Amino acid sequence: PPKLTKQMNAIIDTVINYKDSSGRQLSEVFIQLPSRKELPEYYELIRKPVDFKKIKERIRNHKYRSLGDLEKDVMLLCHNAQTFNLEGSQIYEDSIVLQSVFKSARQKIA
Ligand SMILES: O=c1nc2n(c3cccc(Cl)c13)-c1ccc(C3CCNCC3)cc1C21CCCCC1
Ligand SMILES: [Zn+2]
Repeated sequence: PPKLTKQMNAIIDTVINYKDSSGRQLSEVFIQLPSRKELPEYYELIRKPVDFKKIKERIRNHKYRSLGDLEKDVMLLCHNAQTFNLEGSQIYEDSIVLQSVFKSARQKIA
């Protein structure tokens, strides 16, 4: 894979595999979007749904032209998670943590 592809894969893998001190993987509920039939209220509130599988697909198929493009989609995922999930809830807070994990990973790798 090209250099930029390896960098994005390492950045997103750091975010995906991030665990809290108890070993809980924060990204697990964000890997795959709920189906429209299982959670229609998700699609009523979220205009541009995205999950970590979609982000990995966009890295794999070279859809991000820069690290900034990758960041925009990770920030969109976190923004969608904060929009849908209750403020103060574990999922809402986990998406704030993952924004910071992404930013530190982007700086560490590139
Ligand atoms: O904002 C999100 N929000 C969550 N999910 C997301 C998936 C991908 C990206 C994002 Cl950013 C989210 C998501 C997915 C599946 C379920 C379930 C998995 C079990 N069977 C039914 C669908 C749930 C969820 C929640 C919403 C409901 C509360 C838990 C987290
Ligand atoms: Zn390729």
